[PDB]
Amino acid sequence: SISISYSTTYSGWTVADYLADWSAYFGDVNHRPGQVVDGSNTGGFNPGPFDGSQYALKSTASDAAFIAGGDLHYTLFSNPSHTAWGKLDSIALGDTLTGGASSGGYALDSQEVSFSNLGLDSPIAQGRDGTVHKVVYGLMSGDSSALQGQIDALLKAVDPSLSINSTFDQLAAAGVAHATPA
Repeated sequence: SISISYSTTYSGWTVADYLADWSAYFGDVNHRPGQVVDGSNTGGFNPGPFDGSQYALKSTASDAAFIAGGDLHYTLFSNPSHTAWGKLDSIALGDTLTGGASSGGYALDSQEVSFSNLGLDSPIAQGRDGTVHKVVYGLMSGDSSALQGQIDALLKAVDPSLSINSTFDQLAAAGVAHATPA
């Protein structure tokens, strides 16, 4: 089942309001054809360079950052080009990305919320139509809609009474979420 960890700071937030707010603060790194700049808006894979158990990206607007976890791949210039695919198990959100492939992987200095056991799996042949591509590219480009839609389905599969409009504390009461100290 989907497992959620959250800083007690967001106890009374709905998942939808947290993710819309987080995405607004993160913004859009503008990783688009003709706007990709080395050391500015690429993020990185661990172990990488183009695959791994983690993809991490820091905001160009703020200290906000996300880490995508599972078994992830980027096609780069190979057909179908510029596609992120594979297994997405987890999304961690907060501030101050640290680490890299030779430093033990990626972590957040200030992790606010993580979603685990997402059970998402997109094959390479689906290209940018894949759910994994839509979720992670959305976070990159300041649109958490695709992530919100997946979390909503996963919560309703636990109990039809739960949704993206549940507070973190309501999800703790239903045994889905666990508070961490701020």
